[PDB]
Amino acid sequence: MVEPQHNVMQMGGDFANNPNAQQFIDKMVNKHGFDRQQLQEILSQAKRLDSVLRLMDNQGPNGAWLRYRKKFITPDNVQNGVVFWNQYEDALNRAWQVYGVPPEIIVGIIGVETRWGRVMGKTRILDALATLSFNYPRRAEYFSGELETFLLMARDEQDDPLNLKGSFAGAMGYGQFMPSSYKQYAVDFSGDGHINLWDPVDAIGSVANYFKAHGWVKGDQVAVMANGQAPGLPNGFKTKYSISQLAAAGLTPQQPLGNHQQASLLRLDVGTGYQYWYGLPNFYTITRYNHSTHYAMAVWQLGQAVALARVQ
Ligand SMILES: [Ca+2]
Repeated sequence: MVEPQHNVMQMGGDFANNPNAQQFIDKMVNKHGFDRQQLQEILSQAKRLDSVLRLMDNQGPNGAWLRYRKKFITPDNVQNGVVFWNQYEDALNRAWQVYGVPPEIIVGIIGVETRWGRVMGKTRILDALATLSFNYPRRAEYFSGELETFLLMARDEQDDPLNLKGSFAGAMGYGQFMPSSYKQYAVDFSGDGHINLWDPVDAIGSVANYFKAHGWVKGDQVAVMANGQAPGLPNGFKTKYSISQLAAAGLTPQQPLGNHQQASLLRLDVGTGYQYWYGLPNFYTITRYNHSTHYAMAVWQLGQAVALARVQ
């Protein structure tokens, strides 16, 4: 009946003779009460994906912004965004009330991430995380922490760890949450007692919670386009200047900046020239999801495009 298999100490598969896999198993048994044999059976089936390693290694004016933008803001995406918004309007309104994060932001995030569930990833999370944890020295510690959290998540939500699929980095569901984000920010917004990253209602609430946790200020402006050019100043979502310094550089805000006394200097390559913007705190909050000016600007404008298409 019961087979302890204490004598079965060596696993097969792609990670069969991997010291890192061995230490990881020891950590899981010692720290979380995992059964060594059960974990070896799971990891023996895990695959080392060289494509995952290659991708992790892989990461004017000529119209840069324009090319990036058109990958996301298209008639098909805006129309599908409208459908998702209307279909999950209650969840979106509830997220606005509970977290102060507006529907266009959540709709924009889920649209840029997975096109509202159409592209959620085809890689087994276990394969990606074991590959990155056991055969990638550069970020081995970070991904080992993710694999740990993933296996704990699977155990708790009662999922077979080998059934879940996602990105080459192990990101999951509608919002493409990493295991650590599931742990720190995912909420059971649907109220069934389970946190499911593949349930659009849960994902909606989880994205909203993530935003509020990262400082989203309800009702505050995201960014305001500037009149003028500021070629002498370094730009990017990480920059920071007082409104006074930006004015001295030849900029004026197209909309009143309220009480904001500083801002980041954003610059978009619109082909014919450069379009400068005053980046406000909420814009930076969007970059917390993906450290990129283009990313955050596309999330915001896609959400705006859907909001408008809904009014029609
Ligand atoms: Ca749920």
